[PDB]
Amino acid sequence: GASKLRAVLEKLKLSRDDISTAAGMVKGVVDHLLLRLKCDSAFRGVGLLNTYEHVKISAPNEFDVMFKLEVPRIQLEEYSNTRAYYFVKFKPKENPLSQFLEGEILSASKMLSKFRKIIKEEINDIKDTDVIMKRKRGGSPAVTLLISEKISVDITLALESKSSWPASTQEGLRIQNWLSAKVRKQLRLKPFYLVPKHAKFQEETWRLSFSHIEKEILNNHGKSKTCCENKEEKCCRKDCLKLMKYLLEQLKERFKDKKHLDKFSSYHVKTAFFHVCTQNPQDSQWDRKDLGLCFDNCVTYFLQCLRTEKLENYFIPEFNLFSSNLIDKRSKEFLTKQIEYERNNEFPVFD
Ligand SMILES: Cn1ccc(-c2ccc(Cl)c(CNc3nc4[nH]c(Cc5ccccc5)cc(=O)n4n3)c2)n1
Ligand SMILES: [Zn+2]
Repeated sequence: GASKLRAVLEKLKLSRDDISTAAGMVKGVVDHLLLRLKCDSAFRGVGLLNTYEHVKISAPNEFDVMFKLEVPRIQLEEYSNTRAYYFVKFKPKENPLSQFLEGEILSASKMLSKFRKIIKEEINDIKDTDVIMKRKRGGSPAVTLLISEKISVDITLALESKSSWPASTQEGLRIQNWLSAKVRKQLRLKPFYLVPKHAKFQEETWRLSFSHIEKEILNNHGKSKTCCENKEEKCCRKDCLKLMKYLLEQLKERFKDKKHLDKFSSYHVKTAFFHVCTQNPQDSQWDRKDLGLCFDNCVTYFLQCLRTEKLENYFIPEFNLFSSNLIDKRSKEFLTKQIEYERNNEFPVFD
């Protein structure tokens, strides 16, 4: 019941709070890479996007960092009505990414090749730690590093644009009735990001990225400004999200051997959870004592998304993350049956 859910959260918390040098070993290797990257004229603006960055909770030795780089005077062209994938053009100063142009369009291929080369140069330059660099599965993540053992670090490269968000976001981020119109504008004044990624041959498109929004909302998540600052206003929003990510991660681990769940990842969970926040904007709909009901309502909504094959991207509402062409009926049905079994049995995977 809600009692088991609380126990799971307690153990997830105790794993987080424990003394770990892995952060230190990773920060040591990352600060090395950021400096050597800064010596190359093409990557002088590079910096960490966010100064606990883990894709997984069940694998804590696995880190995820993102190197932002501003590209000002930026021009974008929507690719094939995908609403999310774009060509990156420029606008008479010397563009420091000149070596990376293939026509007017900036090449992700070229730019990642110099990215990896510099990082590959610096990994063999470190004598303190034995760091192994893996090879190009995709491009996002750009580089995977194995520090000592058990420590793996996925470094993604991302352009930054400090201009208005593209017009396909106009109806997105629908937090007005929950966090307010004022906050929605504040957020839309923040930069946006682009990371390399193909749609489905190989065009040179970039996918919009909003990696920096979630932490802004998670750490100020109530309709009330004092939500979760006193005993009278403890809510369970953050606990519901943790549980949903942990449920998905434990199922992916359980069924890692077959491919059924490989198409799902925690941003599907986050998308669905924040849609539930939009549907339920009042802090009183997330009272701590209703953890069991609130979480069950998150599960149920995510399942409805699976069965109906509709999960609208939080930022670009016309982009359906669960459409037929992205995830086949069979995978969604398999995830549906796993989660429904779990719920019918008070989640044995949480143990
Ligand atoms: C990593 N991946 C793989 C595929 C995509 C992707 C596909 C299509 C579009 Cl249309 C986009 C659009 N861009 C985009 N959408 C999100 N959604 C969240 C999750 C979230 C929701 C609500 C509040 C906070 C966070 C995280 C994130 O970083 N993004 N980035 C992203 N991304
Ligand atoms: Zn709260």
